[PDB]
Amino acid sequence: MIRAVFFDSLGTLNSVEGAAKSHLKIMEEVLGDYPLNPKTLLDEYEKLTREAFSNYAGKPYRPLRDILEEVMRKLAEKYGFKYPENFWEISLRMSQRYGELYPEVVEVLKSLKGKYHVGMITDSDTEQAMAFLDALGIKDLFDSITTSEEAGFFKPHPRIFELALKKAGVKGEEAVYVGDNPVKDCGGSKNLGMTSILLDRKGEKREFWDKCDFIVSDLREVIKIVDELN
Ligand SMILES: [Ca+2]
Repeated sequence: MIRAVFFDSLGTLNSVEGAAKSHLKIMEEVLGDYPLNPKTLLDEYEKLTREAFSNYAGKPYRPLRDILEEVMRKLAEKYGFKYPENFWEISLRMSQRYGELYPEVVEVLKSLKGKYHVGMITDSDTEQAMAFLDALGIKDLFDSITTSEEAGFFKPHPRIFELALKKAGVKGEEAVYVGDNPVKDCGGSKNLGMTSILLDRKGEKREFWDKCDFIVSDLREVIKIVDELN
């Protein structure tokens, strides 16, 4: 039977509008009066980080802090503004203020607690994952929190999923993983025998729906799927 439900963090529990608002505010404080459009800086930042996240997929862990600092250091020299030494601190403060849970997150996490093991599996650094959970107020709704820093590898490396299963004491066959990246999340969890659920809220990933066991537009559907399986 399904005895554990694991969730991805960024893009699965926090709202896209809140993330965009937060990140724009980040670049606004990094720039200040500098004659650079903060929206343009953000777009270029997201460009470079998307390439970096792709290059490290499934590979040994490197601190995300270093990866993101590296990107911002390149951007500061390209455009001529002063590198923000407190970029990590600015990013946390803006995410804490403007970050936002999807409306159903607490309901779903509440409904699953007690009945199942509720865990998180994220590529973020451990201190970053805890700040994410603390800022949004959902830290105590998880029985386990597993990060790439602990496992030593980024998704979809099987080690990060294996560690989360070990923490829960359940077999991959007894676990579900919910995420929004078809290859990193659904593909990775499948290698451990886990049941994969893709979260496609805006229906933008039809091309990848064959890679996943289930596709949902709302986390409240996860409850139906687990019951349907047991
Ligand atoms: Ca994600």
